[PDB]
Amino acid sequence: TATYLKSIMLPETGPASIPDDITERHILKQETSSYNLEVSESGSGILVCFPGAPGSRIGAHYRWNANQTGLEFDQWLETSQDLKKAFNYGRLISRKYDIQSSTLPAGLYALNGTLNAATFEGSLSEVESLTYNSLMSLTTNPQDKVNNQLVTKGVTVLNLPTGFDKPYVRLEDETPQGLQSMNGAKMRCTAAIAPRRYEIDLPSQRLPPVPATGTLTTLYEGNADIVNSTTVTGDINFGLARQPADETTFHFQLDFMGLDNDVPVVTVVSSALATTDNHRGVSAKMTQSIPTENITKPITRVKLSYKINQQTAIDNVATLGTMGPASVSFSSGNGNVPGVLRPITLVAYEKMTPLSILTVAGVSNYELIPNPELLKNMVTRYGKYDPEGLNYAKMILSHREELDIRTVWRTEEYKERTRVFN
Amino acid sequence: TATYLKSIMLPETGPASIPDDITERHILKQETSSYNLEVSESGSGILVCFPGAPGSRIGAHYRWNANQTGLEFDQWLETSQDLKKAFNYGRLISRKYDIQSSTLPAGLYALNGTLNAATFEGSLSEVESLTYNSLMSLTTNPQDKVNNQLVTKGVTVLNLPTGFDKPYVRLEDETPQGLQSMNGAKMRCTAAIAPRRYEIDLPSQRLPPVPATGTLTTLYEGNADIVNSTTVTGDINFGLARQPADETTFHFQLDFMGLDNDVPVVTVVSSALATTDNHRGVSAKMTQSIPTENITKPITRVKLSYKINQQTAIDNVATLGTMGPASVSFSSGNGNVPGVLRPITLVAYEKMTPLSILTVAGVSNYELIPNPELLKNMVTRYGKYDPEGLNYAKMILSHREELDIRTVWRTEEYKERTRVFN
Amino acid sequence: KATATYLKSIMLPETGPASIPDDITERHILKQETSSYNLEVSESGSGILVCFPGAPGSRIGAHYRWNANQTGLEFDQWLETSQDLKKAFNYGRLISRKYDIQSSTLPAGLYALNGTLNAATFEGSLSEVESLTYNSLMSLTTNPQDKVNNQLVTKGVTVLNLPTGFDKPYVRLEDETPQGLQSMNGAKMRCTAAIAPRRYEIDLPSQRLPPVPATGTLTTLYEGNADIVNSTTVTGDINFGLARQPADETTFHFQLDFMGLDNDVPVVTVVSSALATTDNHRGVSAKMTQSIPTENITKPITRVKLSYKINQQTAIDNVATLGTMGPASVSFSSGNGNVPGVLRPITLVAYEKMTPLSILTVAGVSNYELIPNPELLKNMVTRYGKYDPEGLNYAKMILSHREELDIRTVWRTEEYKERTRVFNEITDFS
Amino acid sequence: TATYLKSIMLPETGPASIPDDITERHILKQETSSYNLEVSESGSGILVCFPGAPGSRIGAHYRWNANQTGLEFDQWLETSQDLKKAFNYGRLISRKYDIQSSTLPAGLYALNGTLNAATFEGSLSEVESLTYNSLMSLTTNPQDKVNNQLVTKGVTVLNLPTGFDKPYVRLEDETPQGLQSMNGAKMRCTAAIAPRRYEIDLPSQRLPPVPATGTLTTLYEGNADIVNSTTVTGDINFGLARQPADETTFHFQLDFMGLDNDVPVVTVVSSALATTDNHRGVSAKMTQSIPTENITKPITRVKLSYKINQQTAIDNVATLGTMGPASVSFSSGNGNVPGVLRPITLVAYEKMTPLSILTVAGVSNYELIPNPELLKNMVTRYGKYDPEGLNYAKMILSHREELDIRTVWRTEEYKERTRVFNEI
Repeated sequence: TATYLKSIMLPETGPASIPDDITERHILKQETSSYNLEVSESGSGILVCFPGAPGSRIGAHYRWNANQTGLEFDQWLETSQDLKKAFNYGRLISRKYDIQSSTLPAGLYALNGTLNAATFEGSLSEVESLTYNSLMSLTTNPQDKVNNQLVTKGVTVLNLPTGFDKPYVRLEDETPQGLQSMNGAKMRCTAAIAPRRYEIDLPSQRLPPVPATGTLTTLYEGNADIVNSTTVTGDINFGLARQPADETTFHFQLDFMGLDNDVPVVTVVSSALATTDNHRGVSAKMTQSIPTENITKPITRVKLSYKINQQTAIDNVATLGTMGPASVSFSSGNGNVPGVLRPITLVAYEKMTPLSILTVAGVSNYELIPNPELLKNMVTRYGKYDPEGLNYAKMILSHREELDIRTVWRTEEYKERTRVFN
Repeated sequence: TATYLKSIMLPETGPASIPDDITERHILKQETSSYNLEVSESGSGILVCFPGAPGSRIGAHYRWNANQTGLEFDQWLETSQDLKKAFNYGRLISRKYDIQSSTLPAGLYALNGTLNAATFEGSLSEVESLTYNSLMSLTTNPQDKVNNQLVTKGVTVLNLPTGFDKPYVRLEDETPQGLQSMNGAKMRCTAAIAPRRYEIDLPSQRLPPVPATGTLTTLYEGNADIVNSTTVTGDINFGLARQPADETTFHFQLDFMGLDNDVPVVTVVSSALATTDNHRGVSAKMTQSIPTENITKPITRVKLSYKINQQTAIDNVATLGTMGPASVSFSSGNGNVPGVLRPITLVAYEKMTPLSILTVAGVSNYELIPNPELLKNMVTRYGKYDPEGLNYAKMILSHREELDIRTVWRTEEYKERTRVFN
Repeated sequence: KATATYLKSIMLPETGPASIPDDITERHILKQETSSYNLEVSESGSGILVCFPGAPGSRIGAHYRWNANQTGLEFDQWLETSQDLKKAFNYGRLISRKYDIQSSTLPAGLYALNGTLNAATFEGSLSEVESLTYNSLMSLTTNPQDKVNNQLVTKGVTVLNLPTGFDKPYVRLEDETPQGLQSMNGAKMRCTAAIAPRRYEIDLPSQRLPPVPATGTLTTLYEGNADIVNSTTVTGDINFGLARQPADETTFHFQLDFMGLDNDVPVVTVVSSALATTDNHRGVSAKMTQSIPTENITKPITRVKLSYKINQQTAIDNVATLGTMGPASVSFSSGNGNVPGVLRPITLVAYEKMTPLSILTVAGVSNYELIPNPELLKNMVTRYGKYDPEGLNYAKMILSHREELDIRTVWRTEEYKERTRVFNEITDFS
Repeated sequence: TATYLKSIMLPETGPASIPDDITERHILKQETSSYNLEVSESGSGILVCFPGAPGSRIGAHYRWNANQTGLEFDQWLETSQDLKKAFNYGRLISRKYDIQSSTLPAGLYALNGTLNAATFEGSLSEVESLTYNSLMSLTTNPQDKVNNQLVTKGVTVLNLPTGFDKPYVRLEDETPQGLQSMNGAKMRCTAAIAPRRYEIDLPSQRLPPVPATGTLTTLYEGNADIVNSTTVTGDINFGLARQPADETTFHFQLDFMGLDNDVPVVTVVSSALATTDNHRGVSAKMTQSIPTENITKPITRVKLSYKINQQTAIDNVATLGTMGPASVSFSSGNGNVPGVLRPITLVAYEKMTPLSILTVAGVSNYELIPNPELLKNMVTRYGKYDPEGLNYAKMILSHREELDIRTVWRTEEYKERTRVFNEI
């Protein structure tokens, strides 16, 4: 008994079936991650942990440039194997990170570098400043924060479950295909189980005047965050004042960006054509679908903008909404599943010794469902019937202030404070 | 212990956390709502209650016209605070309404009025007639109806949970927008979790003829309820019979109306064009996205139309369904979340004294999740760990008939039968 | 008690004044000034009473009434004292205040009248209220001692004033100064209130000005919420550089009109002009050096709208980016608005659905310690306080224990009337 | 009782409400800072502290260039949370910094660095020489200095109050704005309570001749310090000696700088067309308003310059004061509030190995008044009513010298010498 709470508290002692009502025929599997990140020239950076995200991507790694004016995206933090090549559905029992430098000092003093870590029950886009200083100002729970820990003593980022009846989620696997496919066109059973919808929702005023032809004047830019395949559904209707002398195109842009620099991860264009016939209602439909492989890095910003090609019609005010709401939306995968996009843990290091080694070390315990190619050889069973295992975890989570269990640790307060679940 | 049932029966005794499986870090907040409703000169009107809606709108009010020929929308019933300005996610614990008049104007001797209240497991597009005598047939459950109740004694509308593992729902809040937006564009993380889709499915026969140019003849009209943002998908495709002599437009309409009058709440237009080339493959696509702020009143009817702009094209039958099924879909928000749009509680008052006042006092109990601005200055924790208490609140929901645990009460029998729950 | 004389003036402001026993010790004059209003309820049967509890002065509140169809409000009148203080005095603090709002129609039969009354104390400035609505003002505070909802309009509500701070300064009262016989006809200098101002800055960004639709059509630049209640000075400038030198002389009006919270006709507007010419087309500064007397502030100001317009039909494509000759902003500082009590905190009393043509009575009372003007300074003796050492210290523990003692800024007038007798009103016989 | 002096003495033990006369409903909130400053190649620098500033900017950091001829602004130091976004008014209760190195870079096996510190009472622009060993000659109070302290042991800076009835200060936050705002404009409720005003007072003699057209001659250069929103008022009025053959503009600058390097932090402009009619009464109005996001780094200098745009106008002497005193004033925020702009505490470091880390750890305590959105959900209340409260705190400040209560400590002395104050 109580072999599921022990797997939450100690995620490296192996997986265990979530003893809840969503009982399927699954596979218990533990997957690890091992990185040796080379500290950049400014010795500073931030690594975003998604501790409850069921999948292969468990984190991202950004690093400050020399002047610490901006960040650069180093790489994702995946697991050992890409789970979608042998599994179609998956959950997450447990996860644990060990962010800790591996540079043993010879002398009696430590090398220079510290760690701030905060569990922010929001999303990456909702953070206003990503900086080692302004991380304590993301929560107020004393169990979600750790400040000024030596980088050679390390922080353990536990994952405390956010809900207990989470659904098995598609892993973006690939379907069989024929031999007459194009060359590299594939098809995926992507994630769509509880989407996260956004909507730019422009008002019914005139379009801003563009300074020149083909200059891409901005219409809106906000903070929406995206991790996997999205569908863009909307339209941008507008009526011109006077019928155009020539015919104008009205290019619309909608590019997506990251939190580090203004080079668009994905851009998605729609076009119109203002003609003498339809000069009173023109519509540019956004019906584009964005696969999950074009998202090379996390997305935290969108920007909608437009440009016109005709030299004239630069004074053709073109009021919006002449055929309806004039709104553009997009929906994304499993954004609104507890664990994806929310919550997140931020671990930031400052002034680590230039060209030294930070070693992240992750452990995940999944509940997976093999793909048909693997059912031939893998036996799939049910949960092991723990009747009390979830009440015990609910009791542990409800008293996390007296017992001082926490999402983020000091790795030595952790290594010492959890040997009672053995 | 047994403190979650107390918050169901006595929504005024404050909120208690749901002991179900979804365990988050939340905020227990109570909201009140108090309205003094002017009664029209007819005296009749009708209230709509959404006793399970987790949002910030808890009902609507319609007032019959001078001779009960039609209704008119009065206003939305909502809570005191606008939850979507300080919170992101939320789910409802319990709610309670209290109706009465019990007061009359300066010099008057006659106080007359009666109440019919019945809980309906439909969605208010399902109701056929909202008249005072009608809505006693909306259910055949004994403990869901109250008829011929004196307006001075009033009805208390309770809320019984239709399910327990409800998900937290995005409250349609604005996202942090950068500069360079145009003037008033704004993006909201709308609701997507468990939507409600309506397929139109026009049959692939001849398009009915227009009597004249630009007169908007009907293609379909029906009942479908929408309260939050929605996205419209599909396309009407059709091939002309011979060939267009000159270019025609085929302007499609798709208006949305409420139950009171026939002025559309919001209209989404899509305009095709039949040229000589595509004269057998004309297609009018629907991609519009309706923000949840264009829904001013409860939408209950949908009507699709079309019209042409050329005289020569009254003939040229223009058969549907050449390129595909020629259908039109639209999905909305949390339509299929149990609590939104289901169930409804109708409360009909009948011939109150003209120019008298009806009193609606509601108290909701939510479990909210703050927004990043509020996370820094507010502690968010887990539930109180009632191990039982869900079973204790589910035994009552099953023995409700031998316990007479009602959804609609007479205020005087409620105010004394529920004192057993401390 | 020998002590508890100052506290007795806060809890029972009807029983006359009592000098504030703080460190601001001047030779002053104790005065009690009363307010009385019988308000004619309008056909909407609804309205709002914006109280100003800690406001030292004559104006102690405002009365707004909803229009017929309950869409927007209308400004009835200022709620002030019976006699004008600034005629006889020069300086003043406020010791305590109390408002009593009540329906004086009082039905004859067995059923009460249809009128209900909401009241909440908001630690804001009447521009920080997103919406004034009978339902909307029950979530303005979580403090249970600042909220009363669903009070029957005949039983009434009491709005007690609790001091926020104790070393408040003596503020000038906008008395007008002596003048020679050569003034034109209506000029008058006033010693206006300027001690601890509240400042706003509109802060335009340094980029292209929005395009104007036509000539003289007043394009909007900014509109937000900034409450002003007395005299103010506008200080700023707007500068811009034209794309290319103009074909003619463009004027570029700027409007900056202040607006109340009820209708969009400006309470006061003030215009500046910058004539862009051939030579100085690269920098065109519109100086904003304005001073609005409190005599122009007719009703409470809650919103602002900065707008502009050009007069040449040409030059309508001269994009005119801002910020050339510096930050390109405009500012206006108003009176003594950061003095605690002025503009914050305020109390809102909403009456909803009363009988039209019924009567709503309002009976204020305000104890001041004032300083006479020279005219009656030759007849009144001004002296120091009463020397109660523990007077302030006794009131400090009352405010700190106001939860367990249940000391409220908003009452039901039957729990106020019955719960304020421990503060002596009982005449212990000799 | 005695629970407020404990907060002044040991700020790390949490905030406590001030027992003074300013009694308003408020929120007690403790905010931390954490900084790892990078020592440059000169191994030197200076770390300014604003121990009593109720805002969010609690200090700047400077470095000395290679040959120590001048400084360079590195960065502001500031609380983790941006207070203005969730609060309108605030008062500071306590604030303690903490400075050390205690660690070493890659290829180093010996650490070295010494550390001067002194509690000034001017305003960061009244100091004349700001070198490592000159800031010892800025005070004579033994309780306000520490000399040649090893950087590995550390200097603690403590905030002893200067006054007790400080008002709640506006935190410069946003106001609600409706639609129709142009693109990115924004109105803020800035600080104005107790301003600080300078005036440049030019004499009514002739303007100094300009060398060439458009060459920016200098009229005044001096030391004034600004940290927030500033209004400029005044005018320069002059009369040309004779008829101007061609109209001149007379560009007047008045730009502001920091102490690091003479690049303008904020520059302003005013022009005065001298035409043939008003050549007896030309005047250049100055009516600008400088918001607080333009003050990117501390300002400690102003320069008022001018220039002409015509060739013939280099003669025609243009004497000042023809229509009045001809001065240019500017009043800034709430400079004269005790705690803002004074007292300053400077901590200088030198002889440190380049690329080593200088750790700063601040912890502040505030009384804050939540903004309307946060006000709807959090409850505000009054002080905790300690009647004596201040007399105990006021007693220690008077017995400062015999009890040795310092603003600038050395850490090992601070850690143990102040354990006395652990009692509730």
